[PDB]
Amino acid sequence: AFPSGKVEGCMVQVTCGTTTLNGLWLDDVVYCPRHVICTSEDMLNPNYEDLLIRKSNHNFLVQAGNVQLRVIGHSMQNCVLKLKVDTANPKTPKYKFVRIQPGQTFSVLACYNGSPSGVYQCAMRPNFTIKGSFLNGSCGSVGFNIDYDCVSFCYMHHMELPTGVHAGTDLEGNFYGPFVDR
Repeated sequence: AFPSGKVEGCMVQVTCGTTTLNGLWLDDVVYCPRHVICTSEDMLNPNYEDLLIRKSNHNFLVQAGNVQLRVIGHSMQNCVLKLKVDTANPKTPKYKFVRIQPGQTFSVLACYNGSPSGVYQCAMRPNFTIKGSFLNGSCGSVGFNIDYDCVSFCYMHHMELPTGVHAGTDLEGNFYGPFVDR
């Protein structure tokens, strides 16, 4: 329901090896789910600390349309990866990070490979999941609310559960509910 223009100008494509998903570009940092550094066999019992050390900056390919962002640093904050790039996003809006509760509504900008596809109003169920096919294949899409001119990011999609529901974190990397990225 919220207009998505301010958020569209922050969405990017993040690729590591064969994995490609959405990232959020604010200032000179790109936020994305940390399981992007995982391969197929990694996602069963991943050592995220060992994988972080194994990857170099040039293992990360970040694209904002045709502009290519050069990764000059990468750190991990809970379950989100933070990629420092060599350029600040000139379209960075006024923003803050907030943590919400189930039952509260927010708008989700569903993207695929960095391209905005739709915006939808939804809410987490009491078990901290979201039911909706609109998000299938949208790893890294973010949820948000607009407080006048400020964009409050409150959600990042991380994974689809076997039961067709979706799990995610806040922008500090803390999962909503008891879920784990393994």
